[PDB]
Amino acid sequence: EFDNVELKDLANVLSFGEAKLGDNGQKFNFLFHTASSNVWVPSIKCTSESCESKNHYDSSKSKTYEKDDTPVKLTSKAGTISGIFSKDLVTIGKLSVPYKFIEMTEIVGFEPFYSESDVDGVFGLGWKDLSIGSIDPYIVELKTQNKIEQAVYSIYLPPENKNKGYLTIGGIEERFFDGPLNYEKLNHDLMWQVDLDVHFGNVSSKKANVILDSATSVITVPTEFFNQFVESASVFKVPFLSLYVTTCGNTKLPTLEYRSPNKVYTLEPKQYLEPLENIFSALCMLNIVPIDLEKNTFVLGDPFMRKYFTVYDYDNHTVGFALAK
Amino acid sequence: EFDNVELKDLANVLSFGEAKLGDNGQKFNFLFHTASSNVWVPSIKCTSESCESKNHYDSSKSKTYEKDDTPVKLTSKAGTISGIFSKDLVTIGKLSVPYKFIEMTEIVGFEPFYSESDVDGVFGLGWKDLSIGSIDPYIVELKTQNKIEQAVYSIYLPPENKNKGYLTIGGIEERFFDGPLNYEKLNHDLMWQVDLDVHFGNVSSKKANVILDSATSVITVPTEFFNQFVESASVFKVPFLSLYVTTCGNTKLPTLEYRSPNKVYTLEPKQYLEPLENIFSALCMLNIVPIDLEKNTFVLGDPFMRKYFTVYDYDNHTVGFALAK
Ligand SMILES: [Zn+2]
Ligand SMILES: [Zn+2]
Ligand SMILES: [Zn+2]
Ligand SMILES: [Zn+2]
Ligand SMILES: [Zn+2]
Ligand SMILES: [Zn+2]
Repeated sequence: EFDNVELKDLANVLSFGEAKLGDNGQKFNFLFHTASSNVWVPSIKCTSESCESKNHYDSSKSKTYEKDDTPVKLTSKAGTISGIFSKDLVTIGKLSVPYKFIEMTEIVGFEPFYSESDVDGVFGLGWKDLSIGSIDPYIVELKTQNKIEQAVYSIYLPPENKNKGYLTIGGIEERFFDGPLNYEKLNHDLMWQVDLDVHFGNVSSKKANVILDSATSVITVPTEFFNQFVESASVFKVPFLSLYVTTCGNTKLPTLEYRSPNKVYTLEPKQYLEPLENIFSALCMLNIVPIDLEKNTFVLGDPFMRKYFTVYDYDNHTVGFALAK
Repeated sequence: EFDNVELKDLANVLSFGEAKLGDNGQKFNFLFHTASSNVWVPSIKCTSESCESKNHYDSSKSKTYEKDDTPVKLTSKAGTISGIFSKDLVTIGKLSVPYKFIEMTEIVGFEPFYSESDVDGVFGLGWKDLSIGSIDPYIVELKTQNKIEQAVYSIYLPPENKNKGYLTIGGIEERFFDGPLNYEKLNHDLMWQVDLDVHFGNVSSKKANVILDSATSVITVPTEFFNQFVESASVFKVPFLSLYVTTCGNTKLPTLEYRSPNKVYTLEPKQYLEPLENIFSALCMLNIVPIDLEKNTFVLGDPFMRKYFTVYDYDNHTVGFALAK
């Protein structure tokens, strides 16, 4: 019975969708992001070159708008973004609640990928403690105002990368997975992150912090971890043509295991290799990028999510996993 | 006027499209491949697992069919594909012509990517000397049965990965590009390859063999060359976090320059950087990959073709370039 919005592919990442703001259901294309905690839309007031082609929010055209206007500034190396807090009806699907978001006023940097893109802004589905201004998560607010029974959502990406993906709010659709769904405890309520013991052949990392991130097409691993593997690889004749390039038929590659106390999650080469050409390619690239984000931290993006249906439960502070069907 | 087939996105590669086979115009999804010289389609007589949701070719239901049945088999490390030669009407757009091609009977390996893919086979568009069975290129054959004036084709990918792209046959639509187009002579009539002098900051490789390949989303570079480049990147503090990862706001990276006797073609960081996430991404990947394919050989994939509208002229043994607009 639940609420399902369709997700679309943009750059090997399938978590883009439509959501509406205000009385007059103004439309935007959002990147639905499990690892951030605000919603961002371009304001009509946006003076910047990148805002041109975008959908705009116009508070004057919506009767439900509630002036807030608290200024916001997020400076990063890739660019900067300023804007204001506004309140209004925010709608995904047949679900609609009054909600505080950020109208983007100016946007320097982040070029050219922002203007080159068909996506207007980001719709965070992370946790409160991470959000600018301590705003309750959107799904929690739906629950607070009895629009849905449980503060849960799920992400289904299809295993053969052709069909439609779904973001579902309010309960669990049995039709997305086979087998039992297993729950893991959130280690802390910042992001959607769990303690797992990560193994990749001979290398391992006990008590790793594993972050789910819908918005990346990549699997990440700390530098030291990847160095360890390169060492195991160098020794016993694991044949590479460059650091990240190998044959698509490479039997001798190890399986990435993420082990909880109750369940093992795996990515076989078949899942962490992208081919250099669509079909009939001799050559394949490791879709694993080594990056030090934070001590002992690993990220799971789409390759993991193309295999595992995932459930995000605020009520219970848990993430659920199961094989997608 | 000239005949135009639309191209669709799959995995950052925009060279997939529609071609018909035979009397009853059986539809397929082809990877139009400029670096191979046969057309391959899955036969109805195809046993294998991966063939199963693929659009098939059926001899018997096409009266223009002309048996050949010559045994063909290609193995690579990625897998095996065998089939038989067959000849029949091969149509793209309005242009139509009897062409010898390959029906794939068995196909081992090339998984999962083949069966996960919505494309059926590869429509070669290279040269005769590279094809199996010494077959005249398709567009050459179009000229041979006086279906087109000139045995030229062109590929347009749009500068902003927004709109659609086109494979245009027999002519040069000038709405696609700006400035003159600049022709380069083929070093060898095998692939569409040219002699260029490659520069990347302080590293260069004179008289490099440079291949144009529509099927790769990547720029490729000899292992040595990339090594020099990273060594260069060492000495004058270019801020790398890992070996292919840097900030998206890093302007201190060199332009990549492909210099011919008459013209210099360039890729800016703007063009060889791909962000880790689709919008507002702090980090970026080097879309340049090292691989020794052959002496001093460099491959130009989609990152290049998105900036350069390209023209492939059999009549003249040349490749032409101009800024896509
Ligand atoms: Zn402007
Ligand atoms: Zn906390
Ligand atoms: Zn362990
Ligand atoms: Zn993210
Ligand atoms: Zn030079
Ligand atoms: Zn190719």
